[PDB]
Amino acid sequence: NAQITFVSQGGAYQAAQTVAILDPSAKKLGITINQDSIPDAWPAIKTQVGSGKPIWDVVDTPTGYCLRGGEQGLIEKLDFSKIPNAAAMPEAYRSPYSVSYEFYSSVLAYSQKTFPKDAPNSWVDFWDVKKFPGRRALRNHPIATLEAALMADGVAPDKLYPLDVDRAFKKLEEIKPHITVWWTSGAQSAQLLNDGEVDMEMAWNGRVSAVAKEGAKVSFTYNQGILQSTSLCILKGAPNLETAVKFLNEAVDPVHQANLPLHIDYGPGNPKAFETNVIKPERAAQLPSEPANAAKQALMSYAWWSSPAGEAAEKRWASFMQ
Amino acid sequence: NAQITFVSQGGAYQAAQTVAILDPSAKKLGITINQDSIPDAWPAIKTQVGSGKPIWDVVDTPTGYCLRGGEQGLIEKLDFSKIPNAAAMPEAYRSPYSVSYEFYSSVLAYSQKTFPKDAPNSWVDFWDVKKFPGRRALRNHPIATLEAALMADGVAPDKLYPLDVDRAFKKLEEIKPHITVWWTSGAQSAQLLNDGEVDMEMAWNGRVSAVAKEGAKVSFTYNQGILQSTSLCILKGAPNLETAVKFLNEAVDPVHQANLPLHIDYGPGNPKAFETNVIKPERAAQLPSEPANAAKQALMSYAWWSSPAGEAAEKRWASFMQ
Amino acid sequence: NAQITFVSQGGAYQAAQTVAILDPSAKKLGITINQDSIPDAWPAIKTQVGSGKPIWDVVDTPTGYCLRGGEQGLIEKLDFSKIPNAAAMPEAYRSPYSVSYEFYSSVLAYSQKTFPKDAPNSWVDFWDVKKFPGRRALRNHPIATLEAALMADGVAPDKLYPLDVDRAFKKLEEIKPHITVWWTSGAQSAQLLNDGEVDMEMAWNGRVSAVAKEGAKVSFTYNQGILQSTSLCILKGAPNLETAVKFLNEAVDPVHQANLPLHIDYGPGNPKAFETNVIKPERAAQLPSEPANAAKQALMSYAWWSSPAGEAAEKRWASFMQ
Amino acid sequence: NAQITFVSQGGAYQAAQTVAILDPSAKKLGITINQDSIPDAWPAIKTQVGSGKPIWDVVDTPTGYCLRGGEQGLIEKLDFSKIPNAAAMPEAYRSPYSVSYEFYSSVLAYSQKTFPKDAPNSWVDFWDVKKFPGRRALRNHPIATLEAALMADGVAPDKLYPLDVDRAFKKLEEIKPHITVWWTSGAQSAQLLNDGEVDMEMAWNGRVSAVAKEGAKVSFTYNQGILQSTSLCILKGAPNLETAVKFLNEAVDPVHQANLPLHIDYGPGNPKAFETNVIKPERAAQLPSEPANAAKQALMSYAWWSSPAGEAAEKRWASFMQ
Repeated sequence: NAQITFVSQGGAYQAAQTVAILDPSAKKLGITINQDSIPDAWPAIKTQVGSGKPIWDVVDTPTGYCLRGGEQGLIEKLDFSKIPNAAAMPEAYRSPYSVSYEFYSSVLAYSQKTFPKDAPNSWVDFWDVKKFPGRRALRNHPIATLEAALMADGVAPDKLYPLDVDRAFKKLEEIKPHITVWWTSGAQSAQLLNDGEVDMEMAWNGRVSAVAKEGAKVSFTYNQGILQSTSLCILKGAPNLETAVKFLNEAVDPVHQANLPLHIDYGPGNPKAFETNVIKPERAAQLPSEPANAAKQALMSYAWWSSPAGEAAEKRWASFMQ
Repeated sequence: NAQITFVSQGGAYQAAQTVAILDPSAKKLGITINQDSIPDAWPAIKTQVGSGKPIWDVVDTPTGYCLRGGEQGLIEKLDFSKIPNAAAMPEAYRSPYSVSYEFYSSVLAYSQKTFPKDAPNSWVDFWDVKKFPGRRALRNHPIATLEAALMADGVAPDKLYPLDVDRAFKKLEEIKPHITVWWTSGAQSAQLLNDGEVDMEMAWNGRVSAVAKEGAKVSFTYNQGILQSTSLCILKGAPNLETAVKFLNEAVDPVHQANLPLHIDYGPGNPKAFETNVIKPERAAQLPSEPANAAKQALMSYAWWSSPAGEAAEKRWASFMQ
Repeated sequence: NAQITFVSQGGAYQAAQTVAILDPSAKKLGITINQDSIPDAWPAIKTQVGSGKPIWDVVDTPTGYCLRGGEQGLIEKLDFSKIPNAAAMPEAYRSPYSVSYEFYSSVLAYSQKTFPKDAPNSWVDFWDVKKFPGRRALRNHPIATLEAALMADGVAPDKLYPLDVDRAFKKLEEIKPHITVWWTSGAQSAQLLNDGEVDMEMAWNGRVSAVAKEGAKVSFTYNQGILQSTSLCILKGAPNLETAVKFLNEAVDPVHQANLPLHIDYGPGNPKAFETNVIKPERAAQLPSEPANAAKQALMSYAWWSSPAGEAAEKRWASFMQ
Repeated sequence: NAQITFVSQGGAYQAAQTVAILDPSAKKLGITINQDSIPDAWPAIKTQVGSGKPIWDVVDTPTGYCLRGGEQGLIEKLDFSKIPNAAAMPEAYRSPYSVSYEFYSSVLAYSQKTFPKDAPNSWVDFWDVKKFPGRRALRNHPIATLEAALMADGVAPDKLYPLDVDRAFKKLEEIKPHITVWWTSGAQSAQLLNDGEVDMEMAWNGRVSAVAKEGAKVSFTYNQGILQSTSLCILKGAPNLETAVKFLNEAVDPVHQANLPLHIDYGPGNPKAFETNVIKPERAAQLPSEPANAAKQALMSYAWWSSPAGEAAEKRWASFMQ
C-alpha cells in the first residue's frame, strides 16, 4: 500500500524509465509509484517545498538544480547508509542531496544529405560558415550553448570552467546572423533536422537518435559534445519520505539502470550498470557516458551552473536574444 | 518492424495510457509505439505538417482542435471502413478526422477540512462568497471557465450553448476580486488544494483524485462539472499512415479502453467499454462519463468552441485578464 | 555577553526605537543588540534564510512580510508561553510568526498655505481636481495607494477587502494625468511638501509630522488614512535564537512600547502601552493607533497583501506606471 | 529650542554615531538633532538645494562628493573661524566645504575555515587563483575596485594616482570569470562571507568586523586596503545654518571623535582623537586610520575621483559590467 509520487520530463524518456526502472522498482518494493511530468521542475520545487506540503516526493531533474536546491534547503540531505546502491557509487556521481540517474549529451548533429562526407566535427567547424555552408540552429538557452561557443573560440573541452561568459557571448553574437532558428523544444529540434530546415544544429543526442531511427538521413558526433546528467533527489517535506528513500535505492540498482539504455539512448547514472552484461557492446557504443564517448566531451560543471555565476549567465540570456 | 510515434500530454495520464492502451496495442499489432509528450500540440502540428515531413503520426488532443485541424487540412480525413471499432461507435463520439479517446471533467473541488459538511455543490455556491467563505481559484483560461460562470448565473447545464459570452464575463468580473489564484497548470492546481492555499477551485478531476489518493482531505463533485474529451487523429503526411490507421482501431478497442479507468480516473472514449465487465461497479461510479455522472454535467460543445464565436471568446480572455 | 542582530528601516524611526526600546531592553537583559538597517528586508530575508546561516536574528518589517515569511517557512513559529508580554496582547495583534511592534499611517497630507480653510479631507476630495485645485503626488507603489483609489471611488474604509484591483487601477489611471510626481522615498515626500512642489499628497504621517515640526505650513488628516503596522519576527536559522526570543519579550514590554511615541509619531504595537501613563493625552491624540484616529481609518489587511492577490497586484504596478 | 536635521547612512554605523557624537553634541549644545538616513544623499541634495528650501541641514557623505558638491554650489563654504576644532585639524583633513568625520577601509576579507594558515594577504594573492583557490566576490562598482586591480598588477599603494584606468580594466577583465558574485550592498557582502558562499572578497572592514563578532570564522587584512573617509558638510540654504555650524564643531571635538571607535571599527576623522587616551591601545590597533594600519594601505584620492578622469572611469564601469 506504500506510495510515492515521482516526477520527470515525460516523453519517450519517461516511458523508457517506466519499463526499465519504475515498474521493476515498484514491483520489487511492493509499492505504488504515481507519476508526474514537467519540462522544468525548479519553479514548482520552490513553490511546493515552500508551502511545507509538496505533492511530489522524488524529482528527476538536471543535477545543477539538485545542488542549488540542497544549498537553499529545499532538498533532503541523503543518509547514504540507507541507500547502499548509491553509497557504492563513486563520490563523483552523487552529492549530499542527490544521486546521478542518467547521462545525456548536447551534440553537434548534422544532415548526411548535406554532408555525405567530411561532416562538421567540432564547434570550431560549426562557427566556420565558409568552410561548412548550411543552415544552423542552436538552443534558445545558455546551458551547453555557452560551453560550445567557448570551444568554438578554441578553448579545450577540459579547460572551460569557470566559464568566461563575456567571451562566450561575443562568440555567440558573431554567429547570430547565421543562426536560422533558436529552438525551444526537443521535438522542434528533431523536426528541424527531419524536414531539412537546418543542415546542422546543437541537439540532445536522444532526439537525434530517434529521428535517425525513424528514417531521417541525419547523424551527430560526440566530439566536443557536452556531457550532462539528471539526478534523483527528495523534496523537503516529502509526504512519503521513508518510502521515497527505499525507492531511491532501487532506482540506481545496477540491473535496473542497465535496462534504461535498452529503451533509450541515455547512459546509466550508475556506472556499475556496465558490469551487468545487460547492455550489448554495439548498444554501449552509442551511449553518452560510455568511456570513449565521455572522453570526447566536455563534462558539464554543475558546481558552476548551480552557483551565482550560472544565474547571472541566465539573466544575460534574455538580453542577448536581441 | 513497423512503428509509429504517438503524442500525448505525459504525466500520470500518459503512463496510464501506456499500460492500458499503448503496450497491449503494440503487442497485439506487433509494432513499436514511440512516444512523445507536449502540453499543446497545435503549434507544432502546424509546423510539422506545413513542412510536408512531420515526425509525429498520431496525436491525442482535446477534441475541439481535431475539428479545426481537419477543416484546415492539418490532419487525415479518416477512412472508417479501415477502423471498425471506431465505425461501430455512435457518430456523436467521432468526427470525420478523429475519434473520442477519453473523457475528463473540470469540477468543483474543495477542502473537506474547511467543509466537513455542507460543501459547495455548484457554481452558484462557488459564486456565493457569504454562504461559502474561503479562498478560491479558477483556471486562467476561458474554456470551462465561461460555462461555470453562466451556470453560476443560473443557466442550466444543458442550455449553455451558444454561450452568452457577455453574461459570462459579467459574472466573472464579479467573482474576480474573490479569486486568490488564477492557476495555469494542473500540477499547480493540485498543490493549491493540497497545501490549503485554496479551500475550493475548479480543477481537472484527475488532478483532484490523485491528490486525494496521496492523503489530502479534499474531494469534488460532478454536479455542474464540465464534461470534456480528447480524441485521436493522424497528422496529414504522417510518415507511418498505414500503421497509424491500424493503431487507432486498437486504441478504441472496447477492452483496451476499459482498462484505462483501471489506472486513472478518466472515462473511456468508447462507451462499449462499460459492457466489457472489466471495470468494477464502484470504480465506474467514479468516472467522468459514467451516465449518472454525465447527466449532472455540462457537455462541452466542441462545435461552439471551434467556431468563430469561440475564437472571439478566446481573444477577449486576454483583455479580461489585465 | 549574549548578543543579537536587530534590523529595521533606519532613520529617525530607528533612532527613536533605540532610545525607547533597544537600549532599555539591552540594559535590562544584559545583552548587546547589534543593529542593521534596510529599506525593504524581504529579498534579503529570502537569501539569508535560504543559506541556512542568516546574519540577522530579529527583523522589524511590515506585517505582511512576516506572514508571507511564516507561510513560506522562512520565519520561526513563536512559542508564546516564552513571551508573556506578547501572549498578553490580544490575538489580533500577533500571528503565529510575529508580534505587532508599532502602527503607522499613510495619510492625506496638504498645504495650509493652499488650504488655510476647507482642506481636502478624503480620497474623494483628492480625486476631485475641480473642487480642490493643486499639484498632487502619490507613492510609486501599490500598497495603500490601491486602498485610497478604491475609497476615492466611494468604497467604505471597512469594506475594502478583498481589493477590487481592476477597479482600483481604473481609478488610478483616471487621476494619473493630474499627478505631478510619484514619490519613491519618505524624504522625497517630505521635501515635496516643504518646498511647495505639491499642495497635497499621500504620505506617511511621521514624515508629515516631522516636516511640520521643522516649520513647514503643512498638515494632514487621519480621515480615510490607511492604518498599517510593522511586526517583529525571528528568522529561521537565527544564530542567536534563544537570546532573540528573550529580546522579543522586552521589545513589546508596555513601558518600553509606551516610550516609542515620546520620540516619534507612531503608535505602540502593544496597546497596553496606553495603560502606563507614559503617553500624555495631547501626544496620544497625534498617534495613528489612538482609538479615535484608528476609527477614522481603513485597517490594512495583511492577510490580503501577503496572499497571491497581493503579489499579483504588485506585478501589475510596473505595467501601470506607463 | 534650536534644532538641525542630520543625515547619514543608518545601520550599526549611524547607531554608533548617535552614542558617541550626536547625543553628546546635542546635550552639550542644548539642541535637538533630528536624524534621517539614506544610502546615497547626492540626488536628494541636488533636488533639495535646487528648491531653495532643503529639509536636511548636515550630511555625512563620502568625501569625494563634498568636493563636487562645493564646486557646484550645493553645499556651504564653511567659515572655520566659527569651527575651531576643525580649523585646528591639519588642512589635509578638510576642504573649504567639509571636514573629515570618519575613516573606513575596503579590505581583503577571507574565510579562516578555508585558510587556517597562509591566507591571501594582498590583491596579488586575490588575483592568484591557482595559489589561492576559492570563491571570490568584488563590489559592483569602480571605486576601490580599480585600485585593487592596479595593486594586483604590481602598482605600489602610494603610486596609484592618477589611475591607469585601461590597465585596471584589463586586470579586472582577467579575474572576471573567477568572480562568483559582484555584490551591491554591505549586508549582502557580510552574508556572503558568513554563509561560506565566498572564501574571499573585498569588503568594508566594518561589515567584516561585525560578522566576525557574531562568531563567523572570518578575518581580513589592512595590507593593501583602500583607506577612505566620509566628511560632514552643510546644505546650501540649510534652514538651520547657524546651529548646523555649531554642531560641526562639536562633531569633530577630539573626545567625541575618540568615542566613535569604542562603538564601531572606524577611525576618527580628527586624528587628535588618538591623544585623548579614550581609546585602548589594543582597540586602536584595529582601526583603519591608525598610523601603522594606514601605512599598509592606499589612501584614496578624492581629488582624482571627483575629477573629469574619475567621472569618465565611472561611466566606463557600466560598459564593463555587461
